[PDB]
Amino acid sequence: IALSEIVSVVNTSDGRIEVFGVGTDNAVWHNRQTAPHSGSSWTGWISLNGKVTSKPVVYINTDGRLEVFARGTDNALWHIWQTATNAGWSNWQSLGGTITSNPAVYVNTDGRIDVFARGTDNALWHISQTAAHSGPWSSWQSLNGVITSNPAVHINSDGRLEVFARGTDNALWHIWQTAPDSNQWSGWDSLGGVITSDPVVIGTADGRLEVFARGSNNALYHIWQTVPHGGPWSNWASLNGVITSAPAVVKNSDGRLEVFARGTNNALYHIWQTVSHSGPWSNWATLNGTITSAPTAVEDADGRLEVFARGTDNALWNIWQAWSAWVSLKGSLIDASAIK
Amino acid sequence: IALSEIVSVVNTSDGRIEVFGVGTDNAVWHNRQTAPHSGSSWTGWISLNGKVTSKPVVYINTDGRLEVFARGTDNALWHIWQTATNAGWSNWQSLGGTITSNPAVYVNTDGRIDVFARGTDNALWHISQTAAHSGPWSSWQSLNGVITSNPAVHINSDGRLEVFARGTDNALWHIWQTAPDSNQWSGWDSLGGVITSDPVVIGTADGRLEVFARGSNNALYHIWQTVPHGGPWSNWASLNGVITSAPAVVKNSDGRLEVFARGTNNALYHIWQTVSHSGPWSNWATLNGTITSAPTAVEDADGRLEVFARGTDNALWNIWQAWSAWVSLKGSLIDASAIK
Ligand SMILES: C[C@@H]1O[C@H](O)[C@H](O)[C@H](O)[C@H]1O
Ligand SMILES: C[C@@H]1O[C@H](O)[C@H](O)[C@H](O)[C@H]1O
Ligand code: NA
Ligand code: NA
Ligand code: NA
Ligand code: NA
Ligand code: NA
Ligand code: NA
Ligand code: NA
Ligand code: NA
Ligand code: NA
Ligand code: NA
Ligand code: NA
Ligand code: NA
Repeated sequence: IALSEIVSVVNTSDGRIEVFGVGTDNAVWHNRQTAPHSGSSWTGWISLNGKVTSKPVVYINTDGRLEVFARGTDNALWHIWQTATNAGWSNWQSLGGTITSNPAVYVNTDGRIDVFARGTDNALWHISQTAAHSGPWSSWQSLNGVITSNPAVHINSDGRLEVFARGTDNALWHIWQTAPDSNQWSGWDSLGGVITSDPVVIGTADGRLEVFARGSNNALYHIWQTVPHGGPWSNWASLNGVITSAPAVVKNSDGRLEVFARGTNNALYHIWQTVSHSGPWSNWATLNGTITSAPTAVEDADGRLEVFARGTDNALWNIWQAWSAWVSLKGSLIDASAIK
Repeated sequence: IALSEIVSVVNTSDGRIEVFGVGTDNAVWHNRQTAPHSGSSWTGWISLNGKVTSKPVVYINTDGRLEVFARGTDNALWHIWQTATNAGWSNWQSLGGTITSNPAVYVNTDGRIDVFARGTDNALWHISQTAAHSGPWSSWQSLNGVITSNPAVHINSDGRLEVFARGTDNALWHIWQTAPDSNQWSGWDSLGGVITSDPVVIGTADGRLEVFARGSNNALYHIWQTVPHGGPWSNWASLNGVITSAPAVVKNSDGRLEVFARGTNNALYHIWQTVSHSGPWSNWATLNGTITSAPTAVEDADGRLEVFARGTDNALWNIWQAWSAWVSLKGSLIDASAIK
């Protein structure tokens, strides 16, 4: 499994980017822009405490309250949430279970968060809010299968959640809601290939799921729905390059997809759709630096891509689509990924 | 009340703009881009039938299904919906009541559509889905007050719905959910001023509501929350000009607000934030043409603003942020606004 993303990042409901990572104390720490603009100063690192043994995953509730999901030292799923939009935090609370992957988090069309994680049986399990942005949570429920990567989840343009994960054959597999807001899940389906990273999945400007992963030759590959929220899927297509981290995907303000990954020389590289969301892909270009994690990309309140990656000093570094000079957010981050 | 918008417009879940207007037969007709790109050809006008006596208002359910709300010849609220995302339509169904305004439509954080309309008592009434993107609908319920414009609704950055309407003193009044997804509504509050148009309301890139309306001198005015999802509100500020239609507001792909209105010479004019979502406003610039409605603006799948307005031939005309030459979508539209 290619070197993981080290932070979970979100553009908050007041347009300030907030980043969540794991400190050398295995606590979750966060850092937020002081202002909703490219090149803003930062609050600096503030601890949410806890003791995590996964990548922490933040998600924005449909009422704007941030909620962080992470595996605990007891291998249960834990969460912590803002008690008001962009204000103070709850205490950590256990959602129980015994999980063996990073959590994958998405919200249903009814505002109920759904959390996916590998179980001790290596099956895909999930648990969900029983009310919009609210407990109590459901029972843990199995979607079966046997998976060998962290899962990734995205909503279809018709409101059906869809989960992607590597199988025991190293192929990309996926499973989906057959109706929004439901525990009517499909059978597992193979999209084939051989992937050597977690998959990442995004929704296109024309309402199709598209999945990115590293292949056996360490090139970036992608595959997509050929119709909105539906099969058949394309063949795998190479975006070439040689990448030494998981790829991170993000949509530009104009709908153009862009992918970030570490190269052989440990520099940050990127590749993007040109002209429009239906235009031809660029060639790889370097953004220099020396990074010791996969990059994480998010669009800021100015419509500019922002990229975060750990540096050789274990600080989190930032670069944005001006591109800007590399800037340090300081801190000391560890890779707590549950699957490496 | 300044000349109304003549169409309801939405960027659908597969990135194609769809427009809804009223034909000379008082039926609702729609027209959709063939492709998710600026300057796309159009399907041409297709009837949803019905007999409406308001502006029709389309809203996208959280599962991607379009739903149109309009007053019927019996003065009840009627609706019609897609049975699948971007596919076929239901039959018209009555939601009952007796309404005296255009409907104002928004979705709660739990995916339940809320529809607001003036009653025969000139109070603000509302009715809502009792389940995410689903009937059955609630009882009609009064929020009291006495209003003299069509209502406008927007969600706060903390998930609380907020409704704006002109009062008997010609001031801008507003009322809000004190909690998301609830019938706990606040008291009416006056934002003062004297408005001679329906208000339009939008959410800023930094999570604040901002309201635009024509003033007694026919200048464009605006007022805003000074903090995310909260008071106090700013003073009214003039954006000047002399406008002969309701203003239409839209957010650029980069968060910059932009307003469209008809000028004294019946040309389309616009004014925009420069530099960023926190930058200084431009001066008014003409986009020429001769329009016989207020304009309606929406962002397309290429991140470009698209504007629609009725022409002197009663066709719907289109111009986009290339700016492009004016292009006719043909058809023959009427202003069915319930308040003129
Ligand atoms: C604006 C343009 O956008 C591309 O997607 C890429 O990030 C380029 O480096 C940038 O200059
Ligand atoms: C790109 C730029 O955006 C502005 O908001 C305005 O629409 C201008 O006319 C356009 O040229
Ligand atoms: Na990262
Ligand atoms: Na937020
Ligand atoms: Na920055
Ligand atoms: Na939620
Ligand atoms: Na759903
Ligand atoms: Na920002
Ligand atoms: Na219009
Ligand atoms: Na749609
Ligand atoms: Na167009
Ligand atoms: Na809905
Ligand atoms: Na709500
Ligand atoms: Na479009």
